[PDB]
Amino acid sequence: SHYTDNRYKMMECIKDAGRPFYPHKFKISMSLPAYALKYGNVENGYIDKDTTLSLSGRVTSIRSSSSKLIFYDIFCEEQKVQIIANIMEHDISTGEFSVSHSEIRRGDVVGFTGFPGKSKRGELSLFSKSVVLLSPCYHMLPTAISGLKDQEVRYRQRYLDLMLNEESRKVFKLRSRAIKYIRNYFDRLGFLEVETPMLNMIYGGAAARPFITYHNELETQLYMRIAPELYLKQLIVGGLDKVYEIGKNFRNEGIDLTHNPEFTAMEFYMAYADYYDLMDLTEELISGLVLEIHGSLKIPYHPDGPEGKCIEIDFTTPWKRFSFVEEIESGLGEKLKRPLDSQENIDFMVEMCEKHEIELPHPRTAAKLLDKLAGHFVETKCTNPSFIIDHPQTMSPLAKWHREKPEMTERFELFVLGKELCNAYTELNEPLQQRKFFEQQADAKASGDVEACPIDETFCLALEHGLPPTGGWGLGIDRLIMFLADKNNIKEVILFPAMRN
Amino acid sequence: SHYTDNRYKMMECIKDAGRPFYPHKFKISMSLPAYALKYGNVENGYIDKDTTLSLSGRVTSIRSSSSKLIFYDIFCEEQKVQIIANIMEHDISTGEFSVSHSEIRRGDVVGFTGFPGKSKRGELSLFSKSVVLLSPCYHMLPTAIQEVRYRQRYLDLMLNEESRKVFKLRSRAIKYIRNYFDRLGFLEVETPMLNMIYGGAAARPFITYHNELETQLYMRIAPELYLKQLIVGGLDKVYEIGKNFRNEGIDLTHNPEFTAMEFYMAYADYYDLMDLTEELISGLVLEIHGSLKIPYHPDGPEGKCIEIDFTTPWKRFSFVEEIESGLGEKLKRPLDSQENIDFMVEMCEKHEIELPHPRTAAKLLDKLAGHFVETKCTNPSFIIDHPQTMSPLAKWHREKPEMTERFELFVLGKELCNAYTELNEPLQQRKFFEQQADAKASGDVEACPIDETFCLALEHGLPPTGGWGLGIDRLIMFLADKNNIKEVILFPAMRN
Ligand SMILES: O=C(NCC1(O)CCC(F)(F)CC1)c1cc(=O)c2cc(F)ccc2o1
Ligand SMILES: O=C(NCC1(O)CCC(F)(F)CC1)c1cc(=O)c2cc(F)ccc2o1
Ligand SMILES: N[C@@H](CCCC[NH3+])C(=O)O
Ligand SMILES: N[C@@H](CCCC[NH3+])C(=O)O
Repeated sequence: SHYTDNRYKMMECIKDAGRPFYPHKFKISMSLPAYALKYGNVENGYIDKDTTLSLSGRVTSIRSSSSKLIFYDIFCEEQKVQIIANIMEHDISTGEFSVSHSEIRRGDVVGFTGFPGKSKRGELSLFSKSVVLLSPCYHMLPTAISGLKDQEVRYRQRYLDLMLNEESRKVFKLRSRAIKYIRNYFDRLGFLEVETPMLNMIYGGAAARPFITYHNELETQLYMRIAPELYLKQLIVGGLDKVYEIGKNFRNEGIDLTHNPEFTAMEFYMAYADYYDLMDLTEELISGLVLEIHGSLKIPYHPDGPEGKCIEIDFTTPWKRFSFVEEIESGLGEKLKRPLDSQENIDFMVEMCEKHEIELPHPRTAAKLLDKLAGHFVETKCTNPSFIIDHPQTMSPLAKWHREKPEMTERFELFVLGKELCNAYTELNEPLQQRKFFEQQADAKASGDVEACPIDETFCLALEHGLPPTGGWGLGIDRLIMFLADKNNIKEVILFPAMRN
Repeated sequence: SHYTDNRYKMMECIKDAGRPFYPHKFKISMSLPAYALKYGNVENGYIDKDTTLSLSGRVTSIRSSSSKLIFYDIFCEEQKVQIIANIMEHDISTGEFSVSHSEIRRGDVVGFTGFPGKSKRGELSLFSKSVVLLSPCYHMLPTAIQEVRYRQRYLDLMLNEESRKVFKLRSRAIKYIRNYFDRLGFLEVETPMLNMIYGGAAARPFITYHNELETQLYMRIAPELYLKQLIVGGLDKVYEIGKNFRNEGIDLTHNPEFTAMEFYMAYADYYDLMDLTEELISGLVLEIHGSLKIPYHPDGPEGKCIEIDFTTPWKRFSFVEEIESGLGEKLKRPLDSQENIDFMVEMCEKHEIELPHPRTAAKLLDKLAGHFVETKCTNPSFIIDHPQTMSPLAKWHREKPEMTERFELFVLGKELCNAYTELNEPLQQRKFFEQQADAKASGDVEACPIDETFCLALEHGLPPTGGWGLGIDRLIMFLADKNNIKEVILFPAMRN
């Protein structure tokens, strides 16, 4: 790339020649979309010589047809406009025609002034009098993502993706639309949006390993939040009744097609709801959003590339329920031992994992073993949206005991195409039990479970002030957008995803 | 505490007796606000014995008037409702009347079922048949209620309507702000809070580590360098509202995480951004207050009240000229010369201004502005045209040598906004980044390392662009009339 070097030299040339060098302000008359709305339907060959307008965008094409005529395409805000620059119309106060145009390259951000209309062949055009180089491009660009060095370039240099690929631009617009729809749903129910800390003295609220940091003046270690749950529940103690939060969680684990170290989640807590109420809301909210985007409840998905097969995901309600333990037992052809957290059941579940070639967790806690078994036997049955329900207490330290089922909790997870989208429960509000499950979590952490959380006394003290019967819920926004926008890699739906070295 | 131990014992006794112990679901008939709207203007003494309703809230008052009659107030969703519990209405299949009510204490979350109406004295009431303890309070509550309010925010919310108001106002303000930019065609985005290289402001970062990637990371101090990459990418009008993390001081206007809004607008300059700032903020003030002139208590609610006037046009102060007016003498040129650095140290010594460390031209300029210029900004006031040497991402001023197209907005001497015509020329940008890396190497912990990924993005052509940041928490402080940032953040950082 002599190209980059030579462009730096061209620019120092222009600068030293007293020619326009990175002008501070270019005043457009209207956006390119506005220009196409206003003039896109004029007759072929129409020109309005009584109207002078200024436009700007990035140059996608330059073709000099003759010594007297240059055609540009400029692109901005999803619209292309042709610029026809005829030597006879050039404003010599800006420089000589050939000098002015010799400064421009494909990729440059440029301004033009001229008369509006359409060429004889029917192309929406600006018949220019002047051209201004606003911000040059110092690299030779490809014309499509196909011409990049790797397809990793799309994620390491997202601005290239965005310049070249309409599909990538549509994803981020759909993401905003979906989030707006969600905020509207809850705002109409009378919820209050809140923000709770992302720096925590004690991390909690999920099965996740945290990022650790330190505040120098406070002389204290802090964790990045894994989830907002413990703070949100304190707002229900506080009487706020209906709260939600949409923001980042930080989880220090692996990166793959469905995991980024920071990701966006929504949580809500609703006083007087139970998990049955929450299943119903989940179904209403998500089917409404699918409808809003797709116009029916049966939507396409390409689980391999858009070069692979298309399947259909059916969101018609109500959705299938699978009971966690029973579905495991059906996959095994035999019962788990009771109690589920006894050493007898631990041993059995290790034996089952070996028998079914399921990779063992570390450490081999009852909860982690159950999770591996569910992963293999239950989550794999979840093609259409399906609730896995009634998780064991031993894996659910903040979920309230099941009103009917010994050793289980009033919990669900939503899975779509084998991927977890939501997690929700009737909230545990009984402090003695809450403390005991926190102690069991602390014991698991001490034994090497990097996903187990420490005891949070601040939270136990809050429960002692009385948490009303409450239902809470979380949704992974990024994974939702993967299904709505038909993407199979979370890197498609996050602007600047985490990338290896 | 005996009260807490005893309450645990009571709850075990209840459990062992087979009486209601943390019921899973209580189905209300309607909310307390709906109940008050439906029945609140009935005739005194009215009762409808044909309608049975279930209501719930937190008990704020218990008055056992007689052996036969107990009065409660419950509170839920900002509405109080009286419950009148008469032994002659009690459903004995829930327990004997004295047993059922003996389980209840001030602070408990409870449900009642009964008949709707109004007492003779004209109190909106439920005439109850039953009571269900849903979630007991194990602590004796104060009747009304700073350290506890921030460490146990649920107590503040439970007892103090003024705290609930602040958080509702916060949400309303941020909705207003979203609406403003959405109507202009902006796209809301999210950029990384975990950064290989921190940048986009002058701040000490938080440091962390990603174990699988085996890499140290920084928490973002600002989203700016990623957001500008989106303008290179063609997204034209982007905003982000989210947390920044700065490993610095904690005081009345600083919390280690805070909410900032940034936006980037292709084709704008800083003049456009001042006009937008005026329009946005004066319009929000008017929406909330009904006037452009609003109260503020700078020393808290025990002190004096002043008036902040948001009427436009807002005052502009030029950075260097206002320092020079304060000094009664000119700074030396160039502003980043050792001569000027040494002169600014003399001026700090003379005017009793605490010296920065290290004694860089930028830090000394900042100290002088803080003393002479920020202190003149009562009403919203733009400090404009900051020197380049303190503004490494701001584009050179089109007229004024050594300066940039930058502003800060100050209100009551506190920074609310920072904005500029963006530097889009990569040779100068690299030079200024080198100067920052040199500053860091000499001891400036607020200087950022060079980010080659950003320099490469600038080489692809950043359109002329204007960018801007607003401190949301400090805005709420003004709009809500609080002089401590801990009042506008639900769970502010507290000393250990
Ligand atoms: O969306 C995700 N999961 C679904 C939830 O568990 C998310 C939280 C909840 F919203 F509260 C309930 C549903 C998800 C996305 C990630 O990129 C990710 C990265 C990790 F390092 C660890 C877990 C991750 O999980
Ligand atoms: O609102 C604040 N400052 C105003 C701004 O600089 C904020 C960023 C901007 F919005 F982009 C432009 C305006 C503010 C609030 C804090 O709690 C805080 C804490 C610290 F540790 C360090 C700086 C802090 O700054
Ligand atoms: N904190 C949960 C989501 C809410 C669960 C119900 N309280 C998670 O991160 O999975
Ligand atoms: N990143 C700046 C605000 C935006 C300035 C204009 N690009 C700050 O943290 O102060």
